[PDB]
Amino acid sequence: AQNPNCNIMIFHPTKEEFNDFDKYIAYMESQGAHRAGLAKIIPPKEWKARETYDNISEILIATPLQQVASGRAGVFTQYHKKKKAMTVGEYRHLANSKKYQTPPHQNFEDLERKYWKNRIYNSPIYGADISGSLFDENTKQWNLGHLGTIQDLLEKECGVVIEGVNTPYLYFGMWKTTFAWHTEDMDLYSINYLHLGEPKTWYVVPPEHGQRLERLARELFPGSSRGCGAFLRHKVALISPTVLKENGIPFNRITQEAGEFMVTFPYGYHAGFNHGFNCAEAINFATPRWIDYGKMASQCSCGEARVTFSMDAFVRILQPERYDLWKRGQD
Ligand SMILES: O=C(O)CNC(=O)C(=O)O
Ligand SMILES: [Mg+2]
Ligand code: NI
Ligand SMILES: [Zn+2]
Repeated sequence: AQNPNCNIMIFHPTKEEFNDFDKYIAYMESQGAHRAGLAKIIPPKEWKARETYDNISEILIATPLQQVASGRAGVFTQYHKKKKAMTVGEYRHLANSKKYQTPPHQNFEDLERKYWKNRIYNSPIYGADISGSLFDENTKQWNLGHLGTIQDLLEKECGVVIEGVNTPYLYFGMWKTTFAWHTEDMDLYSINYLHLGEPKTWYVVPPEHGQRLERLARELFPGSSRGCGAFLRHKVALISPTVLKENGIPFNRITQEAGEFMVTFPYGYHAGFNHGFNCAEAINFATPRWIDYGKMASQCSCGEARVTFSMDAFVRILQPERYDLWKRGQD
């Protein structure tokens, strides 16, 4: 069995190997990458996402989210307070302001310490889930807006024909902006490219141990657990590495830098935070190996998780028994 300790693997594809996306995902899996839940892909030196970023301040963040925490430093939830629209230029200036900027620090480890110590005492503002792409249309390799769609994968594998589309999203982060512990919708893969700016630290639980994390989460958030049998779908709960280690939950950590891709694998729980102003792009995708995870994915039916249009068909086809209840939670 490859990668039995479920370590995060880092890949350095050549330009030739970067041509065929699906093939390279399958390659990484042949080496056991998926067992970690997360992999890093460093593009060949000859590749570029786009020529420059010199013109990104005009993008609009229609609904910036202030991430307000409740709990204790290592175990907290966050809610998103909607703020008034702002441009990327406005947001970048805010990120760099004394109130929100990254503190002095020695190295990534010191900064991680400061994050876990102090996150809860601040409410950073996140520009998340903005439909769009910053890849140049002429970038042919690993262009997140030119991937094969999840609908087409399900059609190819299963023969059914469904509505729905699959487009990328932009994320504009600042110091302490936080992504809570989650898997993807329908336990899909995700791919994330850090276009520019400061790093993003990731934590991940191996898919084969995801239920260990869920059990701890039920213990740590007992009211939330009573409200919903899949409340990590709400994407609001944080648990620190110290707490995970105290409770024997297997995990790994890695820091993604600008110019790097990360892939999350089906049912790989992940969480993390941004080091300072940055911009990432991400999208869900599927492979044949996903289909079995899609069929088994938990679902939130309490109404909190509310998701895209395109998830309807996935539930309807892969989880017909669950469809009626889940759709009530959508409606
Ligand atoms: O970048 C972020 O804030 C969150 N991204 C993801 O959870 C992902 O790419 O799957
Ligand atoms: Mg612009
Ligand atoms: Ni994710
Ligand atoms: Zn729920």
